[PDB]
Amino acid sequence: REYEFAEKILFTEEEIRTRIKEVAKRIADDYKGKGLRPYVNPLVLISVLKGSFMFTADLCRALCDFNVPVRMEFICVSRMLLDTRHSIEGHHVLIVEDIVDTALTLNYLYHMYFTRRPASLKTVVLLDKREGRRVPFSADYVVANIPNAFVIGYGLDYDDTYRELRDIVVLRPEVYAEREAARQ
Amino acid sequence: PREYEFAEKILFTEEEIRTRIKEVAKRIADDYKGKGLRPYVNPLVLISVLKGSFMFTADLCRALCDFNVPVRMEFICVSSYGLTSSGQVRMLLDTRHSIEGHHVLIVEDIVDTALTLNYLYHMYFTRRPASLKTVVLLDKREGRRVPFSADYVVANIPNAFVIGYGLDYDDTYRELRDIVVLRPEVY
Ligand SMILES: O=c1[nH]cnc2c1ncn2[C@@H]1O[C@H](COP(=O)(O)O)[C@@H](O)[C@H]1O
Ligand SMILES: O=c1[nH]cnc2c1ncn2[C@@H]1O[C@H](COP(=O)(O)O)[C@@H](O)[C@H]1O
Repeated sequence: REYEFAEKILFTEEEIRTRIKEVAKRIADDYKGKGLRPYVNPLVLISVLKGSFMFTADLCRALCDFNVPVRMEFICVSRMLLDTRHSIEGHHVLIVEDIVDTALTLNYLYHMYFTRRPASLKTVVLLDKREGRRVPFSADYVVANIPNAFVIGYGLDYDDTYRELRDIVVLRPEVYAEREAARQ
Repeated sequence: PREYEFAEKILFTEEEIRTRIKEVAKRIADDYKGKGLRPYVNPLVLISVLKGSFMFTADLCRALCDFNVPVRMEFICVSSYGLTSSGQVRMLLDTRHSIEGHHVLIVEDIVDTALTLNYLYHMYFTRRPASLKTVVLLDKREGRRVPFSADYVVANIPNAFVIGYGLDYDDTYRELRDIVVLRPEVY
């Protein structure tokens, strides 16, 4: 599809759907010998709002396909604004994130929950800007790698806009300037 | 169709839901053709009522994009209080922005007894939004405890305990692709 504010398309929703199916395939095998079951010992997807909402709805669906018992958790940051509802102490957790850049965020999340003692703590990210860490972090599961660029859609946003896009696209440079200043 | 041993009968498949959401999304598109909805300035604000609307929402918002409907996505989390019969729930997460002078759309998984949905509505009505409406995937008309009509309805249903595509039984089965009826031999 083509857009007005996109400098170029990155990941079409078809390619995306494909990369997700695949990763959930890897996830599925990796916890095979883990005695995961509904109710008692399911895979706890701790998803981070609001940028992984799309990723999480599609990926959790990728996992039912591989018959993977899962628990949905939603937490928010901006600061901790919404924490987990139920405990992850003695559970396998999957911190679902949208994109790792500086990693300053996921590192914080990881340890916090790491000090929460789950049976194991792993991370899936939809998009990963490997070339920009301000600090070391390695996602366990990665759908796609992207260069240091501002991308929107598939849940991803600029000022809480362009999230509902079906595709991952690049925000035209002369569009964020064009608004960032109208802002700041 | 897929198998669901824990399910006695599938109600709706992903594709049926798809067809119904898309349909609903165009209807939302004509109804707002004239309110000059625009990004940043005056989008369609989607108030997703966690945890159940998460799947509906991800899908809903895309169909709407297809119809060029600029949507602002908001997510709210709530918790029962008991203590309550008015529909009173505790706010764990509120919207990032105000809805004042805004075209707002509450997004529920299922309207049933409607106490919560009716309660949030009243909550948000008092925040002076440009307009306030609701879309619900599922609706169990009879089951009211309070009079409540939704502005959009993906599909109607009888009083079954349903599950899937967001909807849960004791935090279970929401990850499912289709909406199915939890079989009696499981409660
Ligand atoms: O290109 C981007 N598009 C959308 N959000 C981004 C982008 N880069 C960073 N972010 C947001 O920045 C948050 C923190 O990134 P990090 O802490 O540097 O890994 C992410 O969860 C994203 O929501
Ligand atoms: O048929 C159902 N299956 C699963 N959960 C349901 C069903 N009906 C209501 N719920 C849950 O209970 C909430 C209450 O809806 P209410 O009865 O209209 O207030 C819903 O949002 C769901 O989380």
